[PDB]
Order: sequence, then structure tokens, then C-alpha cells
Amino acid sequence: SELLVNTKSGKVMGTRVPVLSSHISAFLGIPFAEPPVGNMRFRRPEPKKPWSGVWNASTYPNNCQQYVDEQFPGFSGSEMWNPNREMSEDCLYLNIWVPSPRPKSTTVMVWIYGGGFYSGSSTLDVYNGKYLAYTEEVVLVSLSYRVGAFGFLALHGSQEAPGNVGLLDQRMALQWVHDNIQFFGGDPKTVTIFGESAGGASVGMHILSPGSRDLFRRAILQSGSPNCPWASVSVAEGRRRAVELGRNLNCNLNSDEELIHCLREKKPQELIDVEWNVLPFDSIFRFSFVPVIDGEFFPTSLESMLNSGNFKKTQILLGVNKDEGSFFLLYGAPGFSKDSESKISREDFMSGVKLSVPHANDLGLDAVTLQYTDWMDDNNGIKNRDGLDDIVGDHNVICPLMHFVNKYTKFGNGTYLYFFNHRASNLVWPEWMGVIHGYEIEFVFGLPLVKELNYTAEEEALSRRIMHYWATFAKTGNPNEPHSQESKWPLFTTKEQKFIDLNTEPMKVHQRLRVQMCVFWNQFLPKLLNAT
Amino acid sequence: SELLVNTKSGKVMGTRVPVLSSHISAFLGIPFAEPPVGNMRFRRPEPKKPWSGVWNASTYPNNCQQYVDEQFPGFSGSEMWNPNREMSEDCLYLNIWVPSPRPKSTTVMVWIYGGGFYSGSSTLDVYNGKYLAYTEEVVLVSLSYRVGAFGFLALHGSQEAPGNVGLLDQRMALQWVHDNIQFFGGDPKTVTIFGESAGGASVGMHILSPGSRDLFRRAILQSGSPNCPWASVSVAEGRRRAVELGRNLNCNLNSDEELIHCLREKKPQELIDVEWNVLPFDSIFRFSFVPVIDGEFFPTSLESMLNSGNFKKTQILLGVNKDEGSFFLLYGAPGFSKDSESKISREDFMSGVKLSVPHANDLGLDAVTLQYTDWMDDNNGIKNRDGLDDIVGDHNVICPLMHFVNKYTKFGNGTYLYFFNHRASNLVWPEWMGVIHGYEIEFVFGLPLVKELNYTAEEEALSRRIMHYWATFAKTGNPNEPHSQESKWPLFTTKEQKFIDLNTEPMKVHQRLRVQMCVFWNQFLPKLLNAT
Ligand SMILES: OCCOCCOCCOCCOCCOCCOCCS
Ligand SMILES: OCCOCCOCCOCCOCCOCCOCCS
Ligand SMILES: *[C@@H]1O[C@H](CO)[C@@H](O)[C@H](O)[C@H]1NC(C)=O
Ligand SMILES: *[C@@H]1O[C@H](CO)[C@@H](O)[C@H](O)[C@H]1NC(C)=O
Ligand SMILES: *[C@@H]1O[C@H](CO)[C@@H](O)[C@H](O)[C@H]1NC(C)=O
Ligand SMILES: *[C@@H]1O[C@H](CO)[C@@H](O)[C@H](O)[C@H]1NC(C)=O
Repeated sequence: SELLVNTKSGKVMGTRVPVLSSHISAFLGIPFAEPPVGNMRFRRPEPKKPWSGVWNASTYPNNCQQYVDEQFPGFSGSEMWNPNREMSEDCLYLNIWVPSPRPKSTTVMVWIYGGGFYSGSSTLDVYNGKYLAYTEEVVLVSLSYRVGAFGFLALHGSQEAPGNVGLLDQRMALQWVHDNIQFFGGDPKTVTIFGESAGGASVGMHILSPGSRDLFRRAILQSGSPNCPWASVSVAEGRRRAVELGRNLNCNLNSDEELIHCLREKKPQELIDVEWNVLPFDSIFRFSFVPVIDGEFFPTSLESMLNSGNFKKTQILLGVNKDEGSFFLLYGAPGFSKDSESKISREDFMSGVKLSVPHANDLGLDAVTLQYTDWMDDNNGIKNRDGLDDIVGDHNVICPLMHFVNKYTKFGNGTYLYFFNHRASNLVWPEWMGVIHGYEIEFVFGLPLVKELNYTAEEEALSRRIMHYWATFAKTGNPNEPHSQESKWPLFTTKEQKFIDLNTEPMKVHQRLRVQMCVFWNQFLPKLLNAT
Repeated sequence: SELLVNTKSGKVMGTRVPVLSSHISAFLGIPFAEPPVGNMRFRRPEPKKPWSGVWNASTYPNNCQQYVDEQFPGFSGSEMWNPNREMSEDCLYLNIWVPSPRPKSTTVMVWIYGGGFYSGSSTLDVYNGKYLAYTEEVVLVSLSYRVGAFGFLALHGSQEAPGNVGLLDQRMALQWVHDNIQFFGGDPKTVTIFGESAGGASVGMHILSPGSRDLFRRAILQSGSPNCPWASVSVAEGRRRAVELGRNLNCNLNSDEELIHCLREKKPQELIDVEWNVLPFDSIFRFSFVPVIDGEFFPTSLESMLNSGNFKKTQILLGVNKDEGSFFLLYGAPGFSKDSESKISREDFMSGVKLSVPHANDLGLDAVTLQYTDWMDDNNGIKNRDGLDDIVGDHNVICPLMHFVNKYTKFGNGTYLYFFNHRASNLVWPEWMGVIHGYEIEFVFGLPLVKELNYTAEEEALSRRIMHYWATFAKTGNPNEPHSQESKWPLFTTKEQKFIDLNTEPMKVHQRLRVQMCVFWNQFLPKLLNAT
């Protein structure tokens, strides 16, 4: 049967699923690791012990234990990101969508979800891989990984809670794809890993980590890069936060053994209830448990790795959205609300900048304020709101990504950069938030192709173009069709730094994406903060 | 006779001079101080001993000893500023232009020449006061004062070379006008002092200095303010430079007595030949001997005086030109030349910034560079040239003046701000220099009214408007005519900060003159330099 596949781990039984008036195969909830429960919590993943019989892969698996956003109960805008399956520590599974009839050896795309390393699920509706698998005829895989303390509590030195285990979960899933995707008709030598936000940072981290490089061919990064200020911490900070977590749960802090043992007896929700209390500053776009520069997964600092060319060299396709920062200001900066235009006063603006650049002293805060203020109209509420929006987006996503792309392009074999600036017609979030963090995903996964979702004809056309760019890049390392008549997405070169916009209007080529502000965030500010 | 005037110092005989097909009286070379020669060099001025007989005031007096610009021999552009009379230490004289018939008690305007405190003459053609005296019917006076070491060598503590004597020369001339202008038909209670560049800084210094305040009614400042970075030094720096001067002339440096005695035996030209060797940095727009914050002429720092409102409160009219910096880049920054478009490379740009902000560390230099560079086109020669031009102008003239006007307006009784941006049609300097430092003067003194000079009809109209603004302000404290139909020059208020352009086009009102860049130079940079 087309729904029965024999893998090196055992036999699996999928299910036929409808898609755009047709059908394809789906293998949901395939385990790739042993459940990381009990004494296994915080530990490196362990390969799934082979099973006899047939594994039923007809239903989605549980989502990993995580913080659940309840800011807007019932609002689809925020709940579309919450886990849609019961949560459990037994959550290391992957999902595969296979074209029908089953291909013999086609392009593979593995999706890595985002969520600030503190949340995320592979089962979200916006991540349904059938549309992309069916439309572009690629084998689409979505993996999962532990988030929060469960996946990133770091007590460097101990082997019971080494840190980065969530990244190792991802790697093991990639190892499984490498070893078994051939049986599903996928070609293991043509695997493209792609992800958004923390998922994009993750993709970049696998590009850097020597132990991950060999497991994939090409990479796509959406609104995220490994060097983002929120994507990693030092082993000292990681240790400080883990101890602080134990302190919040009345744990014995005499030794890592005592601390770890205590954290292991706690129920998942107990750790999650105090997760945000360990942050060192009053901030936004900062998460408690994230990857640590351990000297193992990451041999040295990310910066020195980027400078020496210590990373996988291949082709990459990456980009950002126009208003990456709005989500984080809505949720944590004073003055921003979901149902108002959120015109920001001067006082709230400054409160926002301190929150956005929590690691800066007063001189640094002034530098930022000066850089983003129109002194010819400093009391303009719209201008203060948008300026703060740009500050958060430039500092946390865009500039870190531009630094990465410029460093990578020096050693890489091909780079394609995009700027997503189309605001969906059916967007439920307020207008002031613009092209929101995470809203290019629905186009990448082809949601606009399903009429019931209410997108326009141009948006469906845009989704098809993007899906074809992504899939074509995955297949050849170039988003453009061989000898096509369509407009060409120019290669991003170290000299010309070209990129394109991604919207319903005719393609436009630009250069030096937000170079003015990124010279500030990547060159000046760090130099200023260090000199003081 | 109309050309004979009996003053408290003695009788004076003037001369009738033609002007625009008419005539007026001129009293040139009237002494107001004892010659500051021999043992008097460096000393505070002494009032001129009254004379018997009639002083012949029919010819211009000698110019004070000063550095003479020889960069462009024969070029009218630069030679129009060099002394046009023999130089001599015996140079403390003033000139008076009186309407004919002699007025009974009319408005008086006293001109204070600029020249970086190291040069200047009251006898320059561009300072001829007959056009203004005749056209607006005001008594126009032009004073003189010692420049260079002769007027500003400062050895705080000694009474032989206290410093600021050049400023005291100006005051004594103002004292003479106060006491004698009535005999020339001038009203001593309606005296307006005006000056350009160092002359403008001087006007602002008399506004601050308690000992000068009572000697005038109103003030006009052109391209200069007391707080300019080049307009003053501390007593320690003043002392260091004086000793360094002595060191350049093989003087005994054991004591102020030894040093001063040695400097007094030197010929004027010997001091001038090494004058520029005492500067502490490799710079531009920095002069060796300038006013010192002595705690006498200036009771405390200029900043604290401005903050506490420690200054004369009256009306003021001041402004700047569009390209104040070009002159100084032409003369001292690599890459700029008189006969080329001076497109500046990236290397020369950076050389220029270091030269323009000589007191800044590397972080400060980066801050400036970042602030004035278009990173979307950083190799644009035109953009680098103009950016450097703006850096020099903003740092040395505009921003310091904006800081002054905003501080003054808080306590003042009326402020009128202008932005002169008209490039004369007969300008001999290259196009890239734009509206040059010092070129609004010819319009203030009405040179465009004389056809032989080759200005256009609109330029003559512009000159007449400006002269009438200046004279009307001098007479009433408001540049606008009572119940006139002409466009109104709005008052500059602390809240709206309005100002007007000064050119041949219809009047336009603007707000917050170069506020974006001045927040950088007046608030951020100083804070950055101090924190490091
Ligand atoms: O529980 C007590 C502590 O709570 C305080 C802090 O919690 C606030 C967390 O806010 C995080 C930011 O929220 C943004 C929501 O992002 C969801 C959409 O992201 C799309 C990309 S996967
Ligand atoms: O003599 C040896 C030392 O010389 C080196 C330094 O001398 C250079 C002096 O340059 C000063 C700047 O020149 C600008 C000329 O300005 C004249 C016009 O000013 C108009 C306003 S009054
Ligand atoms: C495994 O097979 C059962 C039996 O048909 C079916 O319900 C489904 O495909 C899998 N299990 C569940 C609970 O759905
Ligand atoms: C990629 O690598 C191939 C072979 O190594 C080379 O021929 C090609 O020019 C490279 N392309 C880019 C964009 O570097
Ligand atoms: C003083 O009077 C003389 C005599 O007429 C005349 O030359 C001039 O007015 C004054 N002196 C000089 C040298 O010009
Ligand atoms: C100037 O002072 C007078 C009287 O002191 C006052 O009436 C007038 O309002 C003042 N004008 C300004 C602009 O301050």
C-alpha cells in the first residue's frame, strides 16, 4: 500500500488526506526519539528504539509542554499560535506529507517552527504541509523539539542538563530524515531545512554547528538568524537563570545535582508558571531558556565563527517582514493596545526604547532615541509608534539578519534575500501592526489557495509564486526557473547587495536593505556600549 | 561746519563723501584709546588722552597687526578680507558715517568686524558704512580692536597680559560712542551693536559680560555666537598657548614676567610668524589667541551664565548662512581646491571629520561620520563634500548659535532669526562653496546698490530689504514696519521657534532650524565625549 512504509525504525501506516480537490499521503506523529521524560528531562535526546508491528501515523502527535498565550481568549490572531493538541513531555515526533503517487527520489523540505524557543508546535494549521507538498511535489517534513526549560535549561559542566538539547532534538529529527526519507520517496541528498523566527535562528545554528552541517543540503531563514540578540546566551547567564528558576521553586541550590533533581520532580506547569521570572532585565523580545554558546554545539562565539568562515557553505534563501516588532510592543510596551491606533506619547516612546534595548546604558538609550526620532515633529504619535516598531524590528530581526547575510555571503555559494511587505486582506490584527512577525508563513504554506480562507486572487497568485520560489530553491539552489520568462530574483552579492520585495505588485529590485539603521545597530551602538 | 564736531576728547574734522549720487559726512580714524605699544602691548586699553586743536578724521586709520592671507595672491575673493591699510600696533580707532544734514538724535549702529579673533579691519570695502548710513539714515560706527596675541594672549594671574584685552578695546570704543555719539547727532540710548563671525561672537560676549551690558541697547549677531567652540578657551589652555608661543621664540619661560618681557621685545611679525604653531590639535576652524573664561569679563562659564539668565535682556536679531563651513575646508581639508568641484573620496571625508572635530575620540568621530553619511551611497563624492561642509558649519556656527538663541529667548524681550541662503550672482568663489561664510555682509552694507559692482536688480532689492530690517530693528527692536503691507518676519518664540529665509524669493517661514543635527551637536555628542 501507498500508505505503508517500512523504515529502519519499523513500519509506519499513514493516511490519505484531501487537498485542493485532490489527495496525498500523510504520515503524522512518527517518533524519532525516546520520550524525554522522568530522569530524561533536560537530557540530550536518545534515538527511538526500533519497534515491531505497524506504527499508526494517521493522527497528529502531542505538542511539547509550553507557555500558552491567553492575552486574547478566543481571538484567532493569537490562538492560531497556541498548541492545538494536548501538551506532553512525550512530544518528539515528526510529520511527513508525500505526493501521490509516491515519488521515487524528490526534493525534501524540513520545517522548523519558531516561538522564541519557549513555545511552538508542528501541528498548527498554518504549518499544514499538504498544500506545499501537493503543489510543488516535494516531500514536506515538519519536526518538533523541546522548548522552554525542557529544551534549553543550561547548567554547563553537567551532563544531566548541558543545554541546547532542544537543538539536538532538531538534529536527531534531521538525522532520521537523512536515514529514512528515501523510503518515503524523498532524496536525502537534497534536503532543505527552513524555519521562521526561532526556527530561522535554528536553521542558521545548524549551518554553524559542525555536528549538524552534514545533515542537510540548503537552508531557508525567515525572520531570524543565529546571531539574534534573543537567540542565545553565555554559559554563565544560562547557569544564572537555571539557578534562579530553582530559586523560584524553592529548590536546593547547593549543587547542580540538587538543583537538577529538584527541577525533575516538578510538574511541567510548575516550571512554566515561573519561567519568565528569571529574565535579567525589564524587556521585550527576550526569552528565558535559549541556546547557549557552550563550546560544543557551537565551538566558539558566533561572531568569530562567522568571521573565519567556520560554517557550512551552500546556498541560502532568507528575508524579513516589514513590521517584525509590532507583536512584541503590543504585548509588552506601555501605550500599545490591540483595539486602538496606539499613538505613542513621548513618555511611552522612551519607556519603549528602554524595554527594547534592555542591555544599554543611558548613553546607548539616547543614541537609539536620537537615531529614531524626527526632531521636527517629536510629539507625533504616529511617528513615535512606528519609530518604536522599527527599533524593535531592526534590533531583533532585520539588522542581525543583515549582519549574518553579509558575513555568510563572503564564503557562501549563493544568497537570495527578500523583504516581505504585503499585509494580508483578511488580517484580524489592527492596521498599526502592519506586516506582522510570522505572517509570511501562511503564504509559504499556501493557505491563500483555499477559497474558504478568504484571501484575494492576487494573494493566491503571490502565495503560488513564493511557494514555487521556495521549492525551486530547495530543488536547485536557485529560486528562479531555468530559462523562464518571469522576472528574475537577483543573487545577493557582497558588492551589490541586491534583494527583492515580496508582494502583489510587480517585482522590484533594491539594494542595501535598511543599511542606514543597521550600520547603527551592527557597528556604532556595540562600539558605544563597549567603550562605556 | 557740518564736518566739525567737538567731542569730550577734543575737536574732530571729517570729510564729505559721495554716495549713490548724494553725499554724507565721514569721520574716519578717530582715536578712542592710547596706542597699545611698547610696554602697553598685551595690556588692557587705556582711554585716549584728550587733545587740543582739531583732529583730522578724513582718512582711514591703520589696521591692527595680523596674519595676512596669501593663499590666492591677487584673487579678490580672499584679498577683500586682508588689511587694506598699513598695519600697526597703533590701531585703536573708530569710524563714523553721519547722514547729511546732521541728525539731532537718530539710531546708532556699531559694527564689530570678524576674522576669527586673529584678523580683521574696520576699513574693508565691504564694511563701508556710507550706503547704510545714507539709505536708512542711521549714524553708523565701525570700531577696531587688537587681534591675535596682541589682543588675546592670556596669562591669567598677571596684570601685564590678563587676556581679553581685545574685547576691552571693543568696550572702550562702545564707551566712547556712549559718551560722544550725541555730538554727531546719534542717540546714545539707542545703540545697536552688530558683527559677523568673531564679531558676532563678540556681540554675544558683550551681552553676557556685566561690564559691557549697559553700553548698548540691542544686538545683531551674524554667523557667530559667544558659545562657539572656537570663540574661547580656559585660562589653563590660554596659559599653555602663551608659553608655547614664547617657546617658539626662544623666550625665557621661568616666569610670566620673563615670558611677557620677551614677547614685548619681539617685532609684531615675529609673533605672527609662529602664531599657528601653538594650536593643541590638527584642526580647522580653530584659532590660537581668543577670549578666555577668566572669571572677570565672564564671571562664570558661558553655559551656566546662559542657564541662569545672567545676561543683558533686550531684543536680538541673528542668523546664519547656508554653507558656513566651505571656506575652512577649502583652506585646510585634504581634497578641497579652489578650482575643482572638490568631490571628496571616502578617505578624505574621514580625514576631514577628524580635522573638524579635533577634540573628539574615535567613538565621537564615528558618531559624527554615522550622522552625516548616506550609507545607501557612501562613495558619492558630491555627498561626501557637502556632508563635510555641513559638519563644519553645524558644529562651528549654526548649532552653537541655535543653542544660544534657545537659551536667550527664555529670558529675552524679543528674538528674530534668519537663514541666509542666496548665492550672489557675481560670486568669484567656486559653486561648491555655496552661500559662503561672510557673504551676507555685502548685502547688509548695501554693496548691491552700486551698479558698478554688477549685482542683479533682485539682489539690490534684497539688499534694501535686509538693510531696512536691520535698521528698523535697531531703531525699534522689531525688523518689521509698523502697520506695513510687507510680509512679516515672525518673532522667534521658545515654543514655535520660527525663522525666515533671506533671499530673492518670496519670504517663507520655517521652524526649528537644523534641529535634527543640532540635537546631535548640542545634546548627544557632548554627552558621549564626556562619558568617555
Ligand atoms: O506568566 C507570567 C509572565 O508573563 C509575562 C511575560 O509573558 C509575555 C510573553 O510575551 C511574548 C511575546 O508575545 C508575542 C506573541 O507571539 C506569538 C506569535 O509569534 C509568531 C511567530 S512563531
Ligand atoms: O603661517 C603658517 C601657519 O599657517 C597655517 C594655518 O593658517 C591657515 C589659516 O586659515 C584660516 C582659515 O582661512 C579662512 C579665510 O577666511 C577669510 C574670510 O572670512 C570671512 C569672515 S570675516
Ligand atoms: C490507527 O488505526 C485506527 C483504526 O482504524 C484509527 O482510529 C486511526 O487510523 C489510528 N488511531 C486513531 C486513534 O485514530
Ligand atoms: C558555487 O560553486 C560552484 C562550484 O563550486 C561554482 O562554479 C559557482 O560559481 C558557485 N556559485 C556561486 C554563486 O558562488
Ligand atoms: C588733514 O588735512 C589735510 C589738508 O587738507 C588733508 O590732506 C586731509 O584732509 C588730512 N590729511 C591727510 C594726510 O589727508
Ligand atoms: C518686552 O518687554 C515689555 C515690557 O517689559 C513687554 O510688555 C513685552 O511683552 C515684551 N515683549 C516680549 C517679546 O517679551
